Formats: sequence, structure tokens, C-alpha cells
Amino acid sequence: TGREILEKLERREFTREVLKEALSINDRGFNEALFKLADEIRRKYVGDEVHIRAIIEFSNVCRKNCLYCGLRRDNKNLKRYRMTPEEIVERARLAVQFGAKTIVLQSGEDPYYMPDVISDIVKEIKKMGVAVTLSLGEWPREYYEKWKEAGADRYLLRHETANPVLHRKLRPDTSFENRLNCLLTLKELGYETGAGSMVGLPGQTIDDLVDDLLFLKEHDFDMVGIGPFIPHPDTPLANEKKGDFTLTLKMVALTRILLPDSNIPATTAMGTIVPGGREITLRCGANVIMPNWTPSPYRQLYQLYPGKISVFEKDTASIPSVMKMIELLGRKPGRDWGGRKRVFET
Ligand SMILES: C[C@H](CCC(=O)NCCC[N+](C)(C)CCCS(=O)(=O)[O-])[C@H]1CC[C@H]2[C@@H]3[C@H](O)C[C@@H]4C[C@H](O)CC[C@]4(C)[C@H]3C[C@H](O)[C@]12C
Ligand SMILES: C[C@H](CCC(=O)NCCC[N+](C)(C)CCCS(=O)(=O)[O-])[C@H]1CC[C@H]2[C@@H]3[C@H](O)C[C@@H]4C[C@H](O)CC[C@]4(C)[C@H]3C[C@H](O)[C@]12C
Ligand SMILES: Nc1ncnc2c1ncn2[C@@H]1O[C@H](CSC[C@H](N)C(=O)O)[C@@H](O)[C@H]1O
Ligand code: MET
Ligand SMILES: [Cl-]
Ligand SMILES: [Cl-]
Repeated sequence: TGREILEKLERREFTREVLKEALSINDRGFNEALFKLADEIRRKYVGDEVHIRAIIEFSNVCRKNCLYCGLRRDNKNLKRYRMTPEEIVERARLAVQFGAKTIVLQSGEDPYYMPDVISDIVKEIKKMGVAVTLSLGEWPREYYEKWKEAGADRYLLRHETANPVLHRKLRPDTSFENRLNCLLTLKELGYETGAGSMVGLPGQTIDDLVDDLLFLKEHDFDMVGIGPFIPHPDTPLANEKKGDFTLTLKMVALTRILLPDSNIPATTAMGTIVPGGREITLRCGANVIMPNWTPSPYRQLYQLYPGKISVFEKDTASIPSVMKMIELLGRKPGRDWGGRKRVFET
């Protein structure tokens, strides 16, 4: 019974078996109750503020060849770009002028910047009195250390899949063990650290999803980014099935139940597969939103997956749009940098 599973989640009985059954039950009434539980937990622990992280995707150059990603090195049907350090800093300034209190710098694994150009950019943005989050991939400890000394606050490095076999197959340059080592290094260096995974990868099972949830709970991540897999036509996975929105939403809800004081975005991928999908996600456990702040003409060239919603609008439209979203949801914008506010419990 769904009722029994809900009771067990409510009492914090987070066994493998409970999680598996929650993900396996397809009943509408159960799912809606699960979503309501996560929404309530979100409200009680992290409140009504929705934190805005403005993302600048500053280079689509990548040395890796992940099978799912549109930026993989083997994709020749992509115009590659690099923003200059001045462009990046001034674009960050504009986001701060528009009210962003975190700047996220994301790129492919592009050697050109690493480490010192990033450090210089980070230092310049930090003068603006905002949080800086980096999402640059896997690099040596030394690079992560340099970026932390330069002032970076947070680092996003999704674990992608906690199944090491599937991880190696989908990310043939690397391994789950290296991904985890990177995440542990970032935690040690004092970053607020984000992990997370895709849902509906080819070959991924429900037990794999359970393992993702248990992995997240084990390491107590500050942020967890979850979205559906969306096949990209210029990759080896072009003909595979999209991830299911409802199942992905259940993963967000369960993440909030498991990690009640974490920061959890309503990802752009959720809003790509279903119209209004970010808004739904913000009502099922999420409390962060990441408006795209990549300028034209580059924005349209950073498509990890196709259909990305933000590609066609004026490049200053996203921050105002998310502020409207937050209001029509009956929520409030974040007042501070939206760092993790731990609630210690039992
Ligand atoms: C807006 C729609 C449709 C509601 C509706 O239209 N239902 C009939 C009329 C009800 N009214 C009270 C408006 C009038 C009753 C008098 S009447 O004469 O119309 O029957 C309702 C139906 C199911 C609801 C979702 C689920 O819960 C799961 C989840 C819980 C979270 O916490 C918040 C998010 C989420 C996704 C919910 C959002 C929203 O809330 C939904 C879509
Ligand atoms: C960038 C330009 C020119 C002036 C400028 O460079 N302004 C820097 C402001 C810096 N901050 C945001 C940190 C101020 C916070 C003050 S606050 O009192 O909100 O704490 C200013 C002039 C008018 C400002 C918009 C409007 O206002 C409406 C709206 C208010 C929301 O709220 C934030 C979003 C939005 C769209 C604003 C964005 C931006 O800002 C605008 C475009
Ligand atoms: N085809 C793919 N489908 C779905 N996701 C993919 C894909 N390709 C890489 N991603 C994901 O995007 C993450 C970067 S942040 C994405 C952002 N929040 C957004 O939703 O746009 C990577 O770590 C992957 O999990
Ligand atoms: C653009 S994909 C996300 C950033 C980084 N390349 C990573 O795979 O973690
Ligand atoms: Cl962040
Ligand atoms: Cl994310």
C-alpha cells in the first residue's frame, strides 16, 4: 500500500525497499500525496524563497565524449565558441545589476581557461558581492584549490549515475570513481557541493534510481540537480527514449524528503520535456531556479540536449521571467546568496 510507504517516508524510514516501492508505485493518488509531502517538507525546511542562480555558459568546447551530450568532442555539427574573460565578467555584472545573487559559470571541459583564466574571472566577479558557483567538470585537485582561493563558493558536478558500469559506458573518458573523488575533493576544500543525476538514461533501471537516492543521502550534498535524459540527434543516443517527466519529478520529491534542507533546482530540462515543467517541479520539492544568462549569439550553441527553452528569447529576458514565475507561484525571491542553511536533526 501507498499509504504505508507514505507513512514510512513521513517517519524517516529510508530503506532501500521503501524507496524502491515509492518509485515503482504508479497510482495517481500515491504520486500526488508524495508530491504534497515533498512540497510541505520544502516549505517547512527551506521556506518560500526561490533562489535565483544566473548561469553563463561561457564555452561549448569540450575534451570529453559523453555519449548523451550534444557538446561531446566527436560532434562536428556544432559551431564552437569561447567568450572572452571580459565578456564573461561584464555579462556577470549585468546579471548582478538585474538582481542575481549567485553567478554560475558553466562550460564544457575546455582546457583553454584552466586554471588561471577562471581564477581571474572568479576574482573579478567576487568583487561584485555575490556568490560564485563553478560547473566546469573534472579537473585536478590543484585547479579546484586555486579556484577556491580565488573566491569560488560552490561547485556543481552531477554524479550522473551511481551505477559504475553504466557510468563508464556513458562517460568513456572517465569513471564513477573519479567523479566521486572529485566530489569528495570539492567537499574537503570547503565548497558547497552539488551532485545529482539524469533519469531515464538508456540501460538505467529503477534499482539504479534507488542507488542514486541512497548515494545522495550518504554524502549529504548541499545541492542536487536532477533532470530527465533528453536524446540529442548528434550523439550516439539519438534514437533512445526520453526520460519520463513524472518519474523524474518523483526523484526530485524523494530527494527533498531525504535531504530536507538541501538546495534543489527546478531544472531547465524539466521545462523542456513538459511545458511548465519547472513550475511543477518548484511545487514538488525544488527551491532554486537557474535562468539562462548566456548572451546571443552563443546561447543557441550550448545545447546539451535539443529543444532547450531558453534559446529564442532576448538575452535579458530570463531573470525577469523567473521573477514573474516566483510571484505567480506565490513564492518569494531569495534575499541573500541562498547558501545551504542546515537544520541539524536526529
Ligand atoms: C490545479 C489542479 C486542479 C485542481 C482542480 O481544479 N480541482 C477541482 C476544483 C478544485 N477547486 C478547489 C479549485 C474548486 C472546487 C470546487 S469545484 O466546484 O470546482 O469542484 C490541481 C490538481 C492536482 C494538483 C497537484 C497535485 O496535488 C500534486 C502536487 C501537490 C503539491 O503540493 C503542489 C503541486 C501539485 C503538482 C498539485 C498542483 C495543483 O494544485 C494540481 C495540479
Ligand atoms: C540594470 C538597470 C539599470 C540600473 C542598475 O544598474 N541598477 C542596478 C541594481 C542593482 N540591484 C539589483 C542589486 C539593486 C537591488 C535594489 S532592491 O531595492 O531591489 O534591493 C535596471 C533598471 C530597471 C531595473 C529593473 C526594474 O527595477 C524591474 C525589475 C525589478 C526586479 O527587482 C529586478 C528585475 C527588474 C527587471 C530590474 C532589472 C534591472 O535592475 C533594471 C533593468
Ligand atoms: N542529453 C542530455 N539530456 C539531459 N541532460 C543532459 C544531457 N546532457 C547533459 N545533461 C545534463 O546536464 C548537466 C549539466 S546542468 C543542465 C541544466 N540544469 C539543464 O537542465 O539544462 C550534466 O551534468 C548532465 O546531467
Ligand atoms: C555542460 S555539462 C555540465 C558541466 C560539466 N561539463 C560537467 O559535465 O559536469
Ligand atoms: Cl548555486
Ligand atoms: Cl542543476
